[PDB]
Amino acid sequence: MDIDPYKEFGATVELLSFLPSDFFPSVRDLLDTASALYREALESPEHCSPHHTALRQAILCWGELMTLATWVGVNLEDPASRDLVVSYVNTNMGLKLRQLLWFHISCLTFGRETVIEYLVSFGVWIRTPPAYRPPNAPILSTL
Amino acid sequence: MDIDPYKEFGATVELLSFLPSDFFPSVRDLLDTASALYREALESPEHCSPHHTALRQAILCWGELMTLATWVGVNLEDPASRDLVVSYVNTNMGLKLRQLLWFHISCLTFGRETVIEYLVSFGVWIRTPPAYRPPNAPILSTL
Amino acid sequence: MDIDPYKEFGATVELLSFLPSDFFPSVRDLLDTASALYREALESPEHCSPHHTALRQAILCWGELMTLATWVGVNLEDPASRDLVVSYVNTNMGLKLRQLLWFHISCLTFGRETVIEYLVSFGVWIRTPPAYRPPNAPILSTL
Amino acid sequence: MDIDPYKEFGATVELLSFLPSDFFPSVRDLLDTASALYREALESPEHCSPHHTALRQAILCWGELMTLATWVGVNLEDPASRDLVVSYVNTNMGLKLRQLLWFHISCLTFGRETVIEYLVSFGVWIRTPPAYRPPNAPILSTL
Ligand SMILES: COCCOCCOCCOc1ccc(C(C)(C)CC(C)(C)C)cc1
Ligand SMILES: COCCOCCOCCOc1ccc(C(C)(C)CC(C)(C)C)cc1
Ligand SMILES: COCCOCCOCCOc1ccc(C(C)(C)CC(C)(C)C)cc1
Ligand SMILES: COCCOCCOCCOc1ccc(C(C)(C)CC(C)(C)C)cc1
Repeated sequence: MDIDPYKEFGATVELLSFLPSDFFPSVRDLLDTASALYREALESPEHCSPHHTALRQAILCWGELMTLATWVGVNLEDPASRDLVVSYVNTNMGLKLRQLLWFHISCLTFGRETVIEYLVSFGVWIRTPPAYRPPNAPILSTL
Repeated sequence: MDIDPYKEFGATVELLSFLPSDFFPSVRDLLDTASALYREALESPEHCSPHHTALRQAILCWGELMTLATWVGVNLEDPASRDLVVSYVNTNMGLKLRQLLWFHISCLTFGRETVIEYLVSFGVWIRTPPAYRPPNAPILSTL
Repeated sequence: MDIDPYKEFGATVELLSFLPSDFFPSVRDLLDTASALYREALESPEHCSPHHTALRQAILCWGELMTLATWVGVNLEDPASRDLVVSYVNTNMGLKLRQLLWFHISCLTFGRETVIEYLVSFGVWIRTPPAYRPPNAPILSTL
Repeated sequence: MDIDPYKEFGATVELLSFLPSDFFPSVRDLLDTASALYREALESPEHCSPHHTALRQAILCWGELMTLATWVGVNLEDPASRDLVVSYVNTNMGLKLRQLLWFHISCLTFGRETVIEYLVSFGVWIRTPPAYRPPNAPILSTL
């Protein structure tokens, strides 16, 4: 259907494309963060939060994609096709996955308000000229 | 990580293994069932339930896999590899997807109690050898 | 008819006469800013604000100008004339559109008072010669 | 942004498509009307009405387009391209413009109710076959 993975949380794809795709960390970094910070809660038998629910489902989908890529590397013979499939996965699906993981982890960590203000401000910043914007890029911090 | 997509709700992959893989409907059937019963709630900007939160993500994963299948059929010149990939997707990932869709649509339509009692009773029925197995299997119903 | 697009809002062309050309983001940047912050309201059936009204009208004007530029590229056979017209559009009309979009977005974001005080101070700064002004311009930011 | 310039006022492009293109008066006539009736209010420093705001923006866009046409006739030497650009501007853009100006002037002058009723009634008239189409086409009047 026409489902937006962020609108039940108060965001939208138009608001997360408002940031560059070269901004979002790697899938490995984000999954390591998720583990480190919320493993006991994602492996828990509790609806701890919708963020946790969505994050579980996304981690499962990524695991199945990795299984697919390994199965490809094993079975498929044409290296061209194999590399092409694996690259498509890791690039397009990786970008989507890490936008979503960033959103969820960062909301869990800072706040929906904080994260949305950050999106707005960082987009406006990277769109503003340097001479008239602050010189240092915005960054989220618990400290 | 080791995430079970059901223990958040009160089930396990071992409890749903009571049902064989030849049991679950097709993805078309289940997505149509969802579009019939819960479309407006899935397209809604509300955490109506964890079942919705999870079913949305599952539907998005499936949409991305279908997009992948089309992109493959287009951008791959080895029909053998193309067919292999599409078949793997639609078979393995479809089986998992429809396990999950079945669980969610059922616990949304009937409830945890009914669904788990159904799984137990169907395990009884299907572990029972056929000489003593009634024909009237357990069939979820509001009637 | 001797109309000023800001007099209705409490400003003047002579007040924004000082902001340079290098101060305003690109048209794409500003239109994306709008689409991300106020799309649900601009596409709304409500007079949410005079800023919204003006901003809708400006967006439509720019759309018709882009349509013109495309029609030119398609229906003119003198590359010189085509390039000259498209350049004029994107440069002069783009500058005016940037000025206006900036004013409206900035007011909606910060406030009429804040924006007008920023304009006063920025004029004070840009009228001073560099030998006597601070080197870093004033800054309007949410951060 | 998919914006409808009449949706914030209570109309649509499908409701105004009832009226043909050869129905709307000339830009000269409509701007003369606007002057005569609302010059002091359009030149005013007040959000007198959303119609006034929109009308100001439209007049400004038309002025910039006329400036473009003049700049063209001056700089551009290729008569073919010059005439093509000028005629495109006038015909098509002025069609859009006189739609908009008609709507706003008419609403300001008569009423939202009167204008929407006029649109539906002119639809009735123009859909009626000629054998039963009265020659006294509908017309807006305060008498
Ligand atoms: C191939 O079938 C074997 C049986 O699978 C059951 C055991 O695995 C548990 C199911 O786990 C998942 C994992 C991922 C998914 C999602 C929602 C991510 C969808 C999918 C399969 C499209 C990737 C669903 C169920
Ligand atoms: C190539 O990247 C383009 C950027 O598109 C991002 C916006 O598109 C919306 C899609 O949103 C998502 C995000 C994540 C996902 C999940 C979590 C289901 C995982 C994925 C990408 C592995 C299928 C699906 C859709
Ligand atoms: C060529 O005309 C075909 C008619 O198509 C109808 C389209 O829907 C109506 C859109 O109405 C307008 C009216 C004015 C305008 C602006 C304000 C941009 C003015 C213009 C035409 C001077 C650029 C834009 C759209
Ligand atoms: C060439 O740029 C110079 C800077 O502008 C100096 C005058 O500024 C006044 C702004 O005037 C306008 C006029 C029209 C417009 C509209 C909204 C009609 C848009 C446009 C420029 C696309 C025609 C915007 C601003």
